[PDB]
Amino acid sequence: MAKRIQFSTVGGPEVLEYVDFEPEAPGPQAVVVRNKAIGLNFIDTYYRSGLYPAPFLPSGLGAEGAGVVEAVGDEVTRFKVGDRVAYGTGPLGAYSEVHVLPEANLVKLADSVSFEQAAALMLKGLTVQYLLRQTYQVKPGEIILFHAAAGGVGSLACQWAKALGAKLIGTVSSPEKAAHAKALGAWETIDYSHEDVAKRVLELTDGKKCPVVYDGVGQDTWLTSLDSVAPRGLVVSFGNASGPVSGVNLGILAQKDSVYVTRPTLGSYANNAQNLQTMADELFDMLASGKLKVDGIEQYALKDAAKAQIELSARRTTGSTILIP
Amino acid sequence: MAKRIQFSTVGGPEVLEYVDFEPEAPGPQAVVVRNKAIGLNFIDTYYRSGLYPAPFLPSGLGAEGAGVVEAVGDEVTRFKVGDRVAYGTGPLGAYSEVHVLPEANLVKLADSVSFEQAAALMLKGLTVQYLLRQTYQVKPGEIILFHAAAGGVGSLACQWAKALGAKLIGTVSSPEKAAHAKALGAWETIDYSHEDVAKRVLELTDGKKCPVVYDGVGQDTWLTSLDSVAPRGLVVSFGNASGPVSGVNLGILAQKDSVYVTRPTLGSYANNAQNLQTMADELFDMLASGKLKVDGIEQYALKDAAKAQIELSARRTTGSTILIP
Repeated sequence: MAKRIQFSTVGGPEVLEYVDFEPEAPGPQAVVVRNKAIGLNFIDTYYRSGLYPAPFLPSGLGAEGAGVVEAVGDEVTRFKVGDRVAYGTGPLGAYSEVHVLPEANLVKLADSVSFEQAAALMLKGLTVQYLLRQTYQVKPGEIILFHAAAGGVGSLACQWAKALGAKLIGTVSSPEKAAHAKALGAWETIDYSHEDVAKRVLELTDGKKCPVVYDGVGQDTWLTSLDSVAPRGLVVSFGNASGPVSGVNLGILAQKDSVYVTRPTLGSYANNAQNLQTMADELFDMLASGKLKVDGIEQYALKDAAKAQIELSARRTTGSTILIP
Repeated sequence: MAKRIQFSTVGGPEVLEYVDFEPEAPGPQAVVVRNKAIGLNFIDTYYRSGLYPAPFLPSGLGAEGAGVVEAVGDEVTRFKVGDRVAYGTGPLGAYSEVHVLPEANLVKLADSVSFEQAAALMLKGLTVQYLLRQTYQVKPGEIILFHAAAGGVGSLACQWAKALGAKLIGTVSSPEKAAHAKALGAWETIDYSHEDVAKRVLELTDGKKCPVVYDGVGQDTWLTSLDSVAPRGLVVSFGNASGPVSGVNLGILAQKDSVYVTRPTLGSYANNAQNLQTMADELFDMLASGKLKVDGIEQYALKDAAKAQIELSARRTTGSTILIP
C-alpha cells in the first residue's frame, strides 16, 4: 500500500481524496518511481473537472514529477533501481508517492538538478521549449506576445525569450505581476486591468503587430490575440485557463488579415520517448547555463492538493509551486 | 451610358439584372478599363448572395477582368490610354463593359497573352500562386492534398504542382473529373463518390498523411481535411463552395495531433499594388514557359451571367469559363 490523491467523480477541488491504494506491478517496459516532488499544473484541474476524460474511476492525477527508480520492467534497460528520474508526460498518477509509467516518458536527472527543481521545471519547461523552438521558431529581435506572462508557463517564457534575444510582451493582471515578469526577462509588460492589450501592442510594434501570439488563457483572450497578431501571423492557443475557445468561424481568420491558428499539446511535440529526450536535454541545458532560474518554490503536502489546486486556479500567486509526497 | 450586370437585393441568380449605368469619372489615381473579357468566380456568387456585404445597392459585381485602358486619372503614370491590362482584385464592377478601379489593382499584359486568357487566369492563377508559394512553400517531392482538383482553381493547382515537382492528390466527384485533373498534372486522384478521401490519403502517404491540405470547398470537407493532414501540418481553408466552415472548437486542432489552420484571402496576399506585380509576374512567367495552359474557354455573354453563375455553382462543368461584354 501507498498514499495517493484520486477522484471518483469529476468536478471541483472537493472531488480529490487522499487515500491508500495498491501500486501496480511494473509492466515489461514500465518503471516504478518514488515521487520525491510532484508537479502542479492546470492540466491536473482539467482532468479533475472532466474537461478531459479519465479512462476510469477512481482516477489518479497528474503526469509531472520526479523521484528515484524503485522497480523496473524485465525489458527496461535504460533505467535501473536507484536512478534519479523526472517526467512531465505519461499516464495519470503523479499525485502519489509511487507512480508507474512507461520508460519512454522518463528522463534521467543530472546530479546538479534537484527533485524540487525538476517538479517545478519539467512540464512547463518542455512546454515553453516546444512553443518557442518548435511551434514557432522565435528569432532574436522578434517582438512576440505572451499572455499571463507571470504565471507558471509565462514566467519560464519570460526567461527563455530573453535568452533567445527576443522581445516578449507579457500580459499580467497587476503591477506586482508586471515587476515579476520584467525581472525574469520580459521586454515590455501590459497590465490588462487599465490598458488595452491590443492597442498597446500596436504602439509597441509601431503598427506592425506580433509575428506570433502565445495564448494559454483561452476564451477570454481569444479576440485580443486575433487583434494583436500581424497579418499572416500565428496565434498559438495552448491553454484554457479562462475556458476553452470555441464557436469560431474560420472566416474570422480571413477578417483578421489571413492569420494562422494552432492548438498544440505537449503530447504531440514530445510524441516519443525520444523527441522528448531531445527537448528535455535542451531544457536542462538552459538550466545548467543559468539561462533558466527556479528560485523560491512554494511547497504543498500531497494531502493538500485541493488547497494548492485552488490557488493555481485562482491565479493570484506567483512563483514555482510543487507537491511533496 | 454603358451596360452592366448588377443586383438591387442579395439572393440567388434571379437577382442579377443587365442594365444601363453611368460610368464614374476616373479618380486621380484610378483607371478606366474597356472589358474585353470578364472573369467568373465563386466570389461573385458570395457577393450576390450576401455572404459578403456590398457597400451599397444597386451593386455591380466581380473583380476579375481584362481590357484596354480608356481613361486615366491625372496622377496615374504607370498606365496610359490604349494599354492592354488585366486585374483580379479591386472594387466590385468587373461585370460590365466599363470598369473603373485604382491603378494599384491593374497590371500590364504582354502582347503574348490574350484578354480571354487573362480573364480565365488572373484571379484563380494569383490564388494558386499564393497558396502554393506563400501560404505554404510546397517543395518538390511533397505529397499535398487539394480538394476539387478539377475545378477552376484546382485545375490550375494541378498544373502548378506538377511544375513544382510536387505530388498533388486531387479530390473529384467523378471519373471524368479524375481524368481531367490527372491530364493536367495531378499525381494521384480520388473520387469521393465511392472511396474515402481520408483513408486513401493514408495509404498513398504510407501512413504519414499530408504536410498541407488545400481545401476550398469549406464545410462539407472540413472533417476530411483534418483527417488527411499530418501531425503539426497545415489545413488551408480558402473557399466556401459547400458553405463556410464554422462552429469549430480550437480543441479540435489538438485532437487532430496539433494541426495548424488558416483562412487566407487573395486580398491579404496581394495586399498592395506591388505585392501583386510580384505574384502576377510569376503567374505570367508560368504561362509563358508553357507550365500553365489555358486551352478551351467556354464563353458566356455578359447579359447571361446568371446562367453562367448557375453552372459554376452546380460544379458539373469543367475547363476555363469567362464572360464577354
